[PDB]
Amino acid sequence: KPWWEDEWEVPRETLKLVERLGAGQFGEVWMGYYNGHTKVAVKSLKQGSMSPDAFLAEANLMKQLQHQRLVRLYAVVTQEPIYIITEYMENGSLVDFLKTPSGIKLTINKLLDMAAQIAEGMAFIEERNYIHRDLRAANILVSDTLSCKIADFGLARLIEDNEYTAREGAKFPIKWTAPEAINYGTFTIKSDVWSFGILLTEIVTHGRIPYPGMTNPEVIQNLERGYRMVRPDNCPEELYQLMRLCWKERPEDRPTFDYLRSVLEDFFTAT
Ligand SMILES: CCN(CC)CCOc1ccc(Nc2ncc3c(n2)N(C)C(=O)N(c2c(Cl)cccc2Cl)C3)cc1
Repeated sequence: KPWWEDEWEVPRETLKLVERLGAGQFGEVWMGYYNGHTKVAVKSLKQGSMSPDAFLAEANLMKQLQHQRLVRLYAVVTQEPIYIITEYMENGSLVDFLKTPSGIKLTINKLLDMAAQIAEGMAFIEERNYIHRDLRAANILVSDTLSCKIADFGLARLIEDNEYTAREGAKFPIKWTAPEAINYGTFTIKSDVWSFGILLTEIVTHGRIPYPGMTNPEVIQNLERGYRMVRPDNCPEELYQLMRLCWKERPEDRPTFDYLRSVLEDFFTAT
């Protein structure tokens, strides 16, 4: 749909970039203001850094997937520099936030709450026949009321039937990624479940990197032995066992995200 005909296209002058939140090979992310009063996040493409088509593919994706638990697309400036404008999450990244004085004082009760919120947002994605493919604490954003939303859909995909096969030449975080997606390049919603498992250790340890003390090769090597990650410290055994359902060897044995949400909400309302 043409920009002059697009409902998401906005005049670059409606925007006011105020503070850089981060800069990368491909552009920057800013906090700014839309039409004066509304705080937004803005992500701009570095001309040259990559394809405008590739950059925008993410925003187009977010036109379809909308939900209180997913970060909301606001608008695009589809002329250079190109902008993607989203709602602004005040506490930023979950992984950063958990290391703060505030997140550090977070009770296990609240942490299980946050985890049920992330599972819930993944449930919506699940039923819409999407996979995320990059699920980990870094890609979860925290609002000023301490609620959680899934972000970053650059790698997300619709699944025509069953699964997605990656190309010969794509890499993924080895520690968050399900074996089958490492070995055969095959992704399903069920390997997002694996990642949600690593994400939970990432939560209960207030941000610590999964598989402490281990290199990627060691991790791969131990998983093939049937070993899974060692119980994180101060991890309720109820919770540790849930992570283990996520790390089932056969993909189809791993639970649904709606199941996960149910269980986590039982844990939460229990404590
Ligand atoms: C270095 C110091 N540090 C503070 C300690 C600064 C960082 O702290 C913050 C604070 C608040 C935010 N808030 C924030 N809200 C929404 C989005 C976002 N950040 N980022 C980084 C995106 O890439 N977005 C996004 C996405 Cl995921 C896709 C497409 C477009 C956008 Cl804007 C959505 C982010 C970071």
